[PDB]
Amino acid sequence: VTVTVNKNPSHTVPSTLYGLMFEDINHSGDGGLYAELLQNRAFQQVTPNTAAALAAWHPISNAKLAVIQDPSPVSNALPNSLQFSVPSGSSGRVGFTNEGFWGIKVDSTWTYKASLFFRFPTSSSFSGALTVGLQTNAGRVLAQNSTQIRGTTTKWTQINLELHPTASAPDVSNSFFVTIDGAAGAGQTINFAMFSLFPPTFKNRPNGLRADIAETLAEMGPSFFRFPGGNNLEGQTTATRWQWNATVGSLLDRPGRVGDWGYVNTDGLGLLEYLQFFEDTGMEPIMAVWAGYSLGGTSLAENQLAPYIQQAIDQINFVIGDPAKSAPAALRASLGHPEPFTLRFVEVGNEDFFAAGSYPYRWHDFVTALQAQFPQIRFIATTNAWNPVLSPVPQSYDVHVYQTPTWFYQNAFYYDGFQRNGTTYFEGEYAAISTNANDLFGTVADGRLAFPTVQSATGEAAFMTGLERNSDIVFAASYAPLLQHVNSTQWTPDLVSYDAGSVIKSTSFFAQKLFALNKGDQYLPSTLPTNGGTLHWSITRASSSGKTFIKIANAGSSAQSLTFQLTQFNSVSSTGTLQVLTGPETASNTPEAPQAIVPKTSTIGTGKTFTYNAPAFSVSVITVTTN
Ligand SMILES: *[C@@H]1O[C@H](CO)[C@@H](O[C@@H]2O[C@H](CO)[C@@H](O[C@@H]3O[C@H](CO[C@H]4O[C@H](CO)[C@@H](O)[C@H](O[C@H]5O[C@H](CO)[C@@H](O)[C@H](O)[C@@H]5O)[C@@H]4O)[C@@H](O)[C@H](O[C@H]4O[C@H](CO)[C@@H](O)[C@H](O)[C@@H]4O)[C@@H]3O)[C@H](O)[C@H]2NC(C)=O)[C@H](O)[C@H]1NC(C)=O
Ligand SMILES: *[C@@H]1O[C@H](CO)[C@@H](O[C@@H]2O[C@H](CO)[C@@H](O[C@@H]3O[C@H](CO)[C@@H](O)[C@H](O[C@H]4O[C@H](CO)[C@@H](O)[C@H](O)[C@@H]4O[C@H]4O[C@H](CO)[C@@H](O)[C@H](O)[C@@H]4O)[C@@H]3O)[C@H](O)[C@H]2NC(C)=O)[C@H](O)[C@H]1NC(C)=O
Ligand SMILES: *[C@@H]1O[C@H](CO)[C@@H](O[C@@H]2O[C@H](CO)[C@@H](O)[C@H](O)[C@H]2NC(C)=O)[C@H](O)[C@H]1NC(C)=O
Ligand SMILES: *[C@@H]1O[C@H](CO)[C@@H](O[C@@H]2O[C@H](CO)[C@@H](O)[C@H](O)[C@H]2NC(C)=O)[C@H](O)[C@H]1NC(C)=O
Ligand SMILES: [Cl-]
Ligand SMILES: [Cl-]
Ligand SMILES: [Cl-]
Ligand SMILES: [Cl-]
Ligand SMILES: [Cl-]
Ligand SMILES: [Cl-]
Ligand SMILES: [Cl-]
Ligand SMILES: [Cl-]
Ligand SMILES: [Cl-]
Ligand SMILES: [Cl-]
Ligand SMILES: [Cl-]
Ligand SMILES: [Cl-]
Ligand SMILES: [Cl-]
Ligand SMILES: [Cl-]
Ligand SMILES: [Cl-]
Ligand SMILES: [Cl-]
Ligand SMILES: [Cl-]
Repeated sequence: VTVTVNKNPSHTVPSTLYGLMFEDINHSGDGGLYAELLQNRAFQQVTPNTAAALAAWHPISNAKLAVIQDPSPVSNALPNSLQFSVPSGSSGRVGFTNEGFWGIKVDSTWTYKASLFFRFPTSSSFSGALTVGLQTNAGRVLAQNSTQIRGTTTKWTQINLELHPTASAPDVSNSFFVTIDGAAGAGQTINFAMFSLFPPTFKNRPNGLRADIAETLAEMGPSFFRFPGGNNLEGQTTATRWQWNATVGSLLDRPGRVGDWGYVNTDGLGLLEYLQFFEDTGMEPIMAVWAGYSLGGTSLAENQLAPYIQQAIDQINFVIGDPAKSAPAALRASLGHPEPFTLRFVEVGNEDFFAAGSYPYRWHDFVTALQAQFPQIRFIATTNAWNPVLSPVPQSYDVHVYQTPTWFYQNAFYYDGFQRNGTTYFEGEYAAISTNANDLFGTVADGRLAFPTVQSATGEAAFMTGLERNSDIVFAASYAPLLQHVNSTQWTPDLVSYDAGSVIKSTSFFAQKLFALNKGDQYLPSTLPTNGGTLHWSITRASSSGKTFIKIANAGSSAQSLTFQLTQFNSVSSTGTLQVLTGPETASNTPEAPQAIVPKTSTIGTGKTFTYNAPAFSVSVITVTTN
């Protein structure tokens, strides 16, 4: 096919076009991006005197463990303690282990920071060392540190010790431990709370993020981060919704919450940790606020909304407010960040097409109040576009689609027929999740993708060529979900997978990275692809350099050739770069073969006329200079 490129740009490509969608799913927060290594670190939101309260915790030797509702807790936000007792007639190391989130990576080049709180509920004459460390799950110590404690310590006391392993472990089958000498400790009871173990973090931020995951997200070149949900924003009930103010300040004041994916969230990854990550990566937020609906189906009545509207104003003031003018803005300053953060976009709710009966008054009342406080923010509606009719008129809508790979190439012209009437569209969640059109959300046996495939990535890439062509009205787009712990999964496929030790970049990750890193600010019109065909392309140009990015998705089973005609331009470079992602249709990156499918980069001859043979199931980028 001959593709003639117009030397005259039609529109500017928004700076925000490609970004990330985040919620705590598949242990993407706790156990994922948040660097904390201990699971169930503070017994948040568990029922005392149950086995489930002791999740991830195990005795060493004859230790007796129970999670209790502490008559004197370390904080009212953390009402549960671990009650540790050593039987009389004991000797040798006695204590407990934390198995982590299906392991702990022990690396000799890393310094770890361990901490815990303890007290003796009854004053005793105990005198001896409290040792913390890292061991193999077989029981051999890889790193340790200790401090002297006394049984007269009846007040809650924090212990802070560093750990230096000298060996890396051979695998991630390792545990954190806390022990005393069982002879010195025989008959003793100690209450413990609020445990923590951190590795070195991204940009050395206190309470920060896991470095290999954070660097992988930065490598994609994203322009925005949508957070904190997603379903995980909404709660099962009004009482279980995400609340900003429960995620800020001391870890002793963060109660945690049961999220929407079966596990407790510590809220250790809270609002200030998010905002610091954006500052550290150059991403801007698309921040959601809770809008009066929860996933059990309850809408708050219109006359019940006012306190929830004020809580959304407080959340925004924390991000952008003048510290002299509000308590939340003064709180951000008191936490070490008096400058406001960037915030241009706020999403009102999540998937309110499920609650469209009440969204018109929830939208009206939230946006009337929030727009008056923050005239400079763009508020994004979450119902289906224009049905129901909202007031005030939304400037933007969030559109989600999960479909087959074939649907994505067949619908690359989704936005071409939309009116240009001042509304912008956010593709806030998309993915090709299954080859089964009639059971998309089923099992792997019935066509669900365990991991993205070359087929799914090339379909998504065809759909993305249409997002770019229509970027006069499409301002932003994010694959979802972003992250997956391979040992605790509620949804597949996901963009980036990991275990306690390593990260797997999917085919879909490489497609997102190829699109986001090779994006100009000028859209160059070209010959239109066939509407419903397998072969798609989009051309953009960097106004300052004349770098010209030709993106080509062949989502079909046969090779196709393209003849590019750039004879309108004054000058085209004699050479260009080629970046290709291709492989067998059903090939995936997996924990067993994590680099099965990776892009190949080369340099090719180009000029005003050149030909490219797009392999079956491929995503290609050709970069030339034009003026
Ligand atoms: C920008 O341009 C867009 C596109 O033209 C405008 O979008 C239109 O907005 C109006 C409201 O402002 C919508 O009108 C409502 O229409 C429904 C009937 O919907 C059905 O019929 C439509 C043809 O009329 C059709 O477009 C619809 O298709 C959509 O939904 C289906 C699935 O549901 C989907 O398959 C399609 O792809 C579309 O997504 C649908 O089949 C009608 O019931 C409404 O009447 C109620 O509300 C009005 C106004 O308050 C009231 O007077 C009535 O009494 C009643 O209460 C209402 O007319 C129209 O559907 C939108 N069109 C599309 C394509 O979405 C948009 O308004 C423009 N914005 C600006 C800023 O100008
Ligand atoms: C995050 O912030 C949200 C707000 O955006 C917080 O949620 C709000 O929590 C407050 C405090 O719980 C709650 O306000 C109370 O509503 C209660 C239940 O309907 C009222 O009973 C209560 O009035 C009493 O307490 C006030 C002081 O808190 C007194 O000033 C008042 O006179 C009342 O006093 C009686 O009751 C108390 C016992 O509480 C007693 O000491 C007195 O002697 C007297 O008997 C409050 O007004 C809000 O309704 C909640 N708002 C929302 C939107 O949910 C949330 O808790 C924060 N989370 C964290 C972790 O900090
Ligand atoms: C045990 O932990 C202590 C407390 O973290 C470590 O002591 C710190 O070591 C660092 C690096 O030398 C110093 O900057 C801190 O000032 C020390 N703090 C205190 C309070 O002493 C000690 O290095 C650790 N020991 C081992 C063997 O790992
Ligand atoms: C976490 O998941 C990983 C990846 O699936 C598991 O490691 C695999 O385990 C199976 C079953 O033993 C083996 O056949 C594979 O060789 C393992 N793969 C890799 C890449 O190591 C791991 O066992 C899981 N961990 C826990 C604690 O369940
Ligand atoms: Cl032709
Ligand atoms: Cl022209
Ligand atoms: Cl120009
Ligand atoms: Cl039980
Ligand atoms: Cl368990
Ligand atoms: Cl043992
Ligand atoms: Cl015993
Ligand atoms: Cl006993
Ligand atoms: Cl030691
Ligand atoms: Cl020391
Ligand atoms: Cl509460
Ligand atoms: Cl205020
Ligand atoms: Cl398919
Ligand atoms: Cl399943
Ligand atoms: Cl075909
Ligand atoms: Cl072929
Ligand atoms: Cl020439």
